[PDB]
Amino acid sequence: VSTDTVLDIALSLFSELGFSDAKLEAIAKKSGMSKRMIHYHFGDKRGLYICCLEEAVRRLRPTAEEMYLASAVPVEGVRTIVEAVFHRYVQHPEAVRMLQMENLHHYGKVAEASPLSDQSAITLQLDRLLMLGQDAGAFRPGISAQDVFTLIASIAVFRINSRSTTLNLYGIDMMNGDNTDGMRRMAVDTVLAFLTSNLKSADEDSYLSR
Amino acid sequence: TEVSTDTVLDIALSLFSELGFSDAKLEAIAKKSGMSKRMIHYHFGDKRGLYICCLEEAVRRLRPTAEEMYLASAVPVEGVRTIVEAVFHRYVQHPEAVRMLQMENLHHYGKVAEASPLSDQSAITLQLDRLLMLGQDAGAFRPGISAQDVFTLIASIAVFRINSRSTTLNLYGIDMMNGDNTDGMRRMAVDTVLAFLTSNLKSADEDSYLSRP
Repeated sequence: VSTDTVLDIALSLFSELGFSDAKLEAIAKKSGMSKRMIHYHFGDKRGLYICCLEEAVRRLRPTAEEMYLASAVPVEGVRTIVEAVFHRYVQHPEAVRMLQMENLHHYGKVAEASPLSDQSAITLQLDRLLMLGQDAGAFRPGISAQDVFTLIASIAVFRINSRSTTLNLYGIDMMNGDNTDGMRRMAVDTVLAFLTSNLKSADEDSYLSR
Repeated sequence: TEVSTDTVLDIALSLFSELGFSDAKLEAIAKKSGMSKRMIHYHFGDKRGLYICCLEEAVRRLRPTAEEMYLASAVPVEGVRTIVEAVFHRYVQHPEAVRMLQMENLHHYGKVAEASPLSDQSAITLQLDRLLMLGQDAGAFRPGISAQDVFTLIASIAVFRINSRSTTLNLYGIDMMNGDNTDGMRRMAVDTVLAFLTSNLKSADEDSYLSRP
């Protein structure tokens, strides 16, 4: 068994049962790696749990290869970024539930802790793209790469997270084929309309600040 | 001096949204509420009965009233702005109701997806469908967007601020729940919805983004 194999089995259990119910013996039985050797690479159970959160962030982060586009047109460039990001959320729902587990029960108290990953990658490629479109007169000022990413993540995560309550209240399964395509369309059309809007906005240079 | 059904429902909703169904104990709810564990079983039946009553309460706390839904200025754009800000405000005022519903969406304690609806949300949908219909005929809004599409877009932003606050603060150093960012998330919800409805960009021949068979 490899380090990536144990990390995959552990991520699935933590995203389904939580930190309390997911047992190391159950992970050792499925992974094939002894509980003693799991402690050697990942450390204690909380050490393995934080590795799963770092993996969850990594699984949801698109590569520069997945976001490359020859077409200089900033509109089609942003479309590629949105669809690339959204696709990873569709392919990794276990990574989404993994991060949502931490956001509900703060098992790792991650908010006041060391960053899980260096996300200066997808932000830099998007900031440059928004900068080119703004000077070309294609996009309006006041929107940062972090604002665009938050808008994409909000839609991509809501599909997986609020699936059960939406299906109960409105009879809509956001995770079926048709609705997974519709949520992608909503993410693309919402972002592009937001960037190319002629409506009057606040004198603020960003929606989210740090 | 006597505890009420609404009082026990409030204490129970807070524990379930923080600790979950497993850790939140009836003895802890009885100690805070003042109502005996025996009398809590009399009104709510069992612990799962009390849990489902908390989910039903969580939905009505995030449902804006008809008074908040009434648009004063008869403008399609300003009318939608009032709906977006009214919905977003209830999410800001009731983060415990948001975590309550997210508890069910993660661990399906009440298997709510294949169960009786928690609340009749058809009244809020019928009013927004009328406002989008008036704006579409007035040439203000584009076709292909339903009230359910608009509500999903508002909820996505309003919920993300709460349910993804800790990871965002760790990865990007941004507290979406602080004053400045709570205003920015509201601005994003308003500007995003209005831009989406008034977009001149080419869209699919589909009459809705989300569908229901």
